[PDB]
Amino acid sequence: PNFSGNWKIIRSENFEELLKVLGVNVMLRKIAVAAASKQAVEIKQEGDTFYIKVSTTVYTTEINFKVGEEFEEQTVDGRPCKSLVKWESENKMVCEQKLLKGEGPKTSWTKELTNDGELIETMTADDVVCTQVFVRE
Ligand SMILES: *C/C=C(C)/C=C/C=C(C)/C=C/C1=C(C)CCCC1(C)C
Repeated sequence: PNFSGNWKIIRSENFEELLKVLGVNVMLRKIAVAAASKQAVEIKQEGDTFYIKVSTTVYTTEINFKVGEEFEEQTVDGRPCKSLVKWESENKMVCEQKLLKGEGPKTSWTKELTNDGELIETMTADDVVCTQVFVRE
């Protein structure tokens, strides 16, 4: 597949429940939910190497990885982690994260290209899954 593109969010579900698992207090969860509704994802894919820029109104982050090679990033709530991305099918990748220090909930994310041209990203903390849907600009 080709994940490359400038993606804009059209749907964001269960994001508050995810942040609750992660210990975020109520008012910051609501503010974070409003932020998530302005999420944009810019992807440059070259083979199995990915350059991804995730951004809101006031913040932007870069995630660069090669499939199958360990790398460092942060959980959704900012804790540093070790990450490894594997394919699960032609069009979907899965990333498992392990905290660098301390412990916390089990976190992971997935990214998938649908046949309808949608990008579906999920983020998981233990039992709770946030699902986010994007379309190309
Ligand atoms: C392949 C796509 C990935 C790994 C995207 C992950 C998305 C995030 C880490 C999103 C984070 C946030 C917002 C969209 C808004 C509020 C602040 C965050 C960190 C919860």
